[PDB]
Amino acid sequence: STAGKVIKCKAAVLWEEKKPFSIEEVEVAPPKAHEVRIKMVATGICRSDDHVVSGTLVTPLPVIAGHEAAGIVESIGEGVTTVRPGDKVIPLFTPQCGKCRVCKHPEGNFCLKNDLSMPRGTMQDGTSRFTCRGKPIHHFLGTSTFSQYTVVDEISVAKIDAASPLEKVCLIGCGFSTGYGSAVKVAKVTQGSTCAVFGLGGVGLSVIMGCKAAGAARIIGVDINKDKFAKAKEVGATECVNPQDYKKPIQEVLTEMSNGGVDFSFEVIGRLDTMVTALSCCQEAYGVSVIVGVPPDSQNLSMNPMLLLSGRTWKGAIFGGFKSKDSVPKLVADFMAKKFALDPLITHVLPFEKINEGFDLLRSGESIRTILTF
Amino acid sequence: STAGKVIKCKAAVLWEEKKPFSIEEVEVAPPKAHEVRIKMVATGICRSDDHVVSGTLVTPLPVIAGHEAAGIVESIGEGVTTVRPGDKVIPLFTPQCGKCRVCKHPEGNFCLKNDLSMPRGTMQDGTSRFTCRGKPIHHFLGTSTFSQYTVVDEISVAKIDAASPLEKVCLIGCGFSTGYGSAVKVAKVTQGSTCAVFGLGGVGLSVIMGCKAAGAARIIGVDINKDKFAKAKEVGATECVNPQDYKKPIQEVLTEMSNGGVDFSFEVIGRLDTMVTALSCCQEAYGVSVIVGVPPDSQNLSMNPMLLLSGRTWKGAIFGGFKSKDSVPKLVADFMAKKFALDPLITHVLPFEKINEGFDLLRSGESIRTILTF
Ligand SMILES: NC(=O)c1ccc[n+]([C@@H]2O[C@H](COP(=O)([O-])OP(=O)([O-])OC[C@H]3O[C@@H](n4cnc5c(N)[nH+]cnc54)[C@H](O)[C@@H]3O)[C@@H](O)[C@H]2O)c1
Ligand SMILES: NC(=O)c1ccc[n+]([C@@H]2O[C@H](COP(=O)([O-])OP(=O)([O-])OC[C@H]3O[C@@H](n4cnc5c(N)[nH+]cnc54)[C@H](O)[C@@H]3O)[C@@H](O)[C@H]2O)c1
Ligand SMILES: [Zn+2]
Ligand SMILES: [Zn+2]
Ligand SMILES: [Zn+2]
Ligand SMILES: [Zn+2]
Repeated sequence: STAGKVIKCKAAVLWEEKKPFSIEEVEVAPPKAHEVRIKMVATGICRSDDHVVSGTLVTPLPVIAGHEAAGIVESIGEGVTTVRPGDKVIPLFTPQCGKCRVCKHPEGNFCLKNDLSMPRGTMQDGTSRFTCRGKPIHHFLGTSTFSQYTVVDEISVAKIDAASPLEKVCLIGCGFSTGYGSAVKVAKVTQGSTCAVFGLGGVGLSVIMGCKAAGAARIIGVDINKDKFAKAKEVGATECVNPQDYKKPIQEVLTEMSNGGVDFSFEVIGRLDTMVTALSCCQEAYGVSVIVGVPPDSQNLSMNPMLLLSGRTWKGAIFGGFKSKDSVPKLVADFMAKKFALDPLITHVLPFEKINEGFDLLRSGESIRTILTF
Repeated sequence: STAGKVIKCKAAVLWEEKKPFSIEEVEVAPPKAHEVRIKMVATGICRSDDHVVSGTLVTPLPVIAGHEAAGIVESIGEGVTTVRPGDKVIPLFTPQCGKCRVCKHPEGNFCLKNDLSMPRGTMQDGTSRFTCRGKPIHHFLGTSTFSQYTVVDEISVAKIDAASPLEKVCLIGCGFSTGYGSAVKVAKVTQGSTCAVFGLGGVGLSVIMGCKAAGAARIIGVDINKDKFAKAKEVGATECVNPQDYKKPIQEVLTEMSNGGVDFSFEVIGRLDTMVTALSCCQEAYGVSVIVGVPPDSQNLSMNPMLLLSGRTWKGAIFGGFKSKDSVPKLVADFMAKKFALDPLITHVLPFEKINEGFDLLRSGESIRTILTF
């Protein structure tokens, strides 16, 4: 009943940095060629969405944020072949165009069509599908999931199992896949190894899940909020340390605890200092450190390259290294077969209209993931 | 006969930084338990030896430098099982104790018994075998090859083929193995890939040799000294670029030349700026950059961690990642079997007494490797 028509619906519009979202009516244009309009069902609150608010992650404003979500296709534009109306879908904040040199590379996943490296806040065609108060509103990472309806490019959506529980599998759209893949795919954690995970939010807990799935013998969680430790141990941490408890820098503490450095470390916070600490704490000759946290816009870290010359490997990744469109449906299928759990990440459920309370819960340190229901 | 006796011989002593080597008589003590005294036959001039002179690489002075060499065992201390008097040997500036967690790790080679991290300038037992004018003289990297005789710990020497030409295979003691391994073992260059090699000295040429051996389709040499380009092309570079010739930064040039970034880059100079440029020029999603150049003492680089978050891998290595004592004899056997060439690295052959002339050739940009012959 809405195909080819503008939809008026509620969205969470961010007009200004460091302000609450405004829940108000927007106009969502119908999909153009190779575009898909989605009725959203559930969306998670990822710290990266908060980074938009705080100006940590710069993207044009005003904007409809949200990138961790699931919904049901309302309509498809001309030439769409990979989804149909009524399909369950997860928007892909990292696209998979299938054509660029990264998509063709066996390891690569950061498709050249992404809107993360130099955000423009548009559809692929450089325009917006959103109007609010007669004003155009930017997209975010091609997804804009904080809206009852969004429009995405076909390369930014994956069809998932029709029997999927959308209020759970929305986490496959960012935090779970990112953390789990950072361990299993990017780091390639080995059986019997020692891991250190800096930051025990939804993404860091997913890193722990992946380290445990990979057979790590020791998984040391690191957080300045000791309230995070109990859940980290539930999902596989063997021990947790709070840097604030120690006189010495935590890289020295972790090096001593691991009898000369860890096999794999993960920065899952977004601070320059913890990126360098996490590198330093991995064993100097054969250690691997993976950056997962989003750094503050345009800021450089300082480090001694002798940390690398001795043999360390330093890498980072978006979305756990997963080729998004190939991987998301498989991750959903694995979830349905109980190959991993998502409930440990979900601490709070709210209606979409309580989005600002959901961000309050994240900022206070209380929540891991709040799932918003439309 | 010399066994069990002090040897008086000629060595090149560096009494203080930024001075010529002093060629004079030293006393070399006999080897203690698990030590080996070696009559030197040939030693190369590596830029790392010059770093000791320039204060780029800090190690205790006064010192007998030299780490790239080959010679013949004169005598063995009690308990030595791996070499005998008369054997051809290469000193190992990276030891292989076989017992530490690094030596037992499949991918580690920076043995914890090394004297590079935190240089003491002694034997393993914390003492020196060298005196000169009644003063103790430090060792360098457990090797000290700028001497007619040296004493090394057993874990710092490898036996090699008795028919080895020592005036060539001394390069397996540092520059060839470092560069070649950095390509084939550390980076794991792939067939059909595009490589960029920053610095076309003896080590960078050995990186090119490894990239060509691994089947790279394109190998871009980068040097500010265009006199280095002809030999780079002879050993496999498909093209060479001088950053001084361009208005743009060379990372932008190399990204354009490679249609979006190279597969593998190598820093083979020792400058913070070229370490960051080399990382930046590899493809942002799947590129790999290897640091080979020794950085200036205690200086930190500045970089944006978004370079890693998109998917790049950044690593470094000592001695090409080779486990030294296992690898050196095999590299010499491979050379004897014509699997690689060393003559392209050798531009000058001088008597040992002309060490300062050999360093002046390196500093002027006029040599690759000078081999000093005893
Ligand atoms: N690379 C990707 O594709 C990707 C995906 C998803 C999230 N992210 C980023 O990953 C980071 C974590 O996201 P999240 O799990 O949703 O966030 P979160 O829930 O805010 O978790 C971060 C955790 O870090 C802890 N912390 C803060 N400061 C320190 C410190 N100094 N030392 C140790 N712990 C500290 C903090 O207490 C919290 O539990 C954020 O920067 C996100 O933007 C990146
Ligand atoms: N990691 C290891 O185990 C290891 C082993 C051997 C050597 N090294 C280091 O590797 C580096 C190279 O050694 P080498 O080949 O003997 O030295 P080298 O022969 O002096 O070669 C260095 C090359 O870099 C070139 N160069 C200088 N500045 C620039 C610049 N700004 N941009 C481009 N090219 C430039 C220079 O012209 C020369 O051809 C040195 O820092 C050594 O200390 C490290
Ligand atoms: Zn693509
Ligand atoms: Zn996210
Ligand atoms: Zn060892
Ligand atoms: Zn060297």
